[PDB]
Amino acid sequence: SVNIVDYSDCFEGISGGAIFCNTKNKEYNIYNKELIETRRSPCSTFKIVSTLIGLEKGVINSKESVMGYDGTDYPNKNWNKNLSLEEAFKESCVWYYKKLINKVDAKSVQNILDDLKYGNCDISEWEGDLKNGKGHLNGFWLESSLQISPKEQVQTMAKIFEGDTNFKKEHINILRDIMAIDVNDANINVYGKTGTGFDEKNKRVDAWFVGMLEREGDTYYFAIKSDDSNKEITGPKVKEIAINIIKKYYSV
Ligand SMILES: *C(=O)[C@@H](NC(=O)/C(=N/OC)c1csc(N)n1)[C@@H]1N=C(C(=O)O)C(=C)CS1
Repeated sequence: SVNIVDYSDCFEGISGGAIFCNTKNKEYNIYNKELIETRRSPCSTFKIVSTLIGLEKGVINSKESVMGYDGTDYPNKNWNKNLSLEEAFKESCVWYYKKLINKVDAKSVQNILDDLKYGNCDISEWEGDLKNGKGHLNGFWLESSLQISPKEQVQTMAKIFEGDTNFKKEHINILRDIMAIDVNDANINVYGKTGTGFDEKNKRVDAWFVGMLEREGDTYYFAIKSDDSNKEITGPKVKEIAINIIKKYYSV
């Protein structure tokens, strides 16, 4: 049952949409359908999938795993160290995940995205959007060739976390561990990942919060996405919108 809902009150005037889906039943809750079906760059929400890829290929092994920091200077102080998978994920550290993915052959990534039905599965622009001048701080998942809709994000999440892929449960559980977020509410478990990008073509943000909600035996897989024209609208902002929706509409 697809129910069209209105979560405009939690968006505080920001343009976007949301999709929550419970697979135990078939409750699909959709705010702004056109947007929910529209493919965009996943941005850093792809770090959910790239983490599983690195674990599956044995590039990394646990939430402590390191990628061999070489001392390069970065403006974010937390990038300037041999950080663990948990920290790189939570800091959304780009050099860590770029080095990780560049240890995997492209055909393995193609096959994994295909299996996950990950949007357009287009990794043709492997090095990413080089015209932004950022060089090696780029990749196919950052405002580049790969694109996925909020609906497909939710479907991918459900496939992964319901056990419907060949990824090892041990690796799934590492992801659950590092995806958990503190929502000041112990009656629900919230997991997710932000993403932030700007579509220079359309002059709109791609701001994401994608994840899952556990609330008394029921699990909801969700994706919240803004396409606002205001450049101040980021992943973290959209995560706050997501948390407001969860507290207002997915409590009990
Ligand atoms: C993933 O989406 C990352 N975003 C970027 O690569 C950006 N790089 O440019 C500085 C970016 C930041 S603002 C903008 N228009 N582009 C990392 N993920 C976000 C996130 O998690 O939402 C961050 C919090 C840090 S950057």
